[PDB]
Amino acid sequence: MMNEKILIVDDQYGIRILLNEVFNKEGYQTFQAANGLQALDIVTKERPDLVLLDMKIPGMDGIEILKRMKVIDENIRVIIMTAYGELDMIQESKELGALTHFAKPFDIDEIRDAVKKYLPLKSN
Repeated sequence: MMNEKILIVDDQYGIRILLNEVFNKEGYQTFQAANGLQALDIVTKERPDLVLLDMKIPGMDGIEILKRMKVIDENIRVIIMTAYGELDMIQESKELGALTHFAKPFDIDEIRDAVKKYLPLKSN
């Protein structure tokens, strides 16, 4: 057994696995969602130590989801992902108490730093 979990929501395009195989390589329990609520439940279900969700979402942007999510509790930790075009939102996410903000073009290696910086990860 291990000690690490992570959740992925939207932005799924073969990247979720990339980081998956990473956390999975350790035996960590990771899950995926296709919305906020679904992530809210899957959040506690897998009670991960980190969650990755992308704002850009079909049918009710995450602007609110991520909002209500954090507004719900200040202990919720989730990462946002979107091109550096809606800095406006990305900004708020900061004052919202978000972990950070990544741009479409992102590297896992980089995410391994924040994760390895926030969580007891072991990335090269």
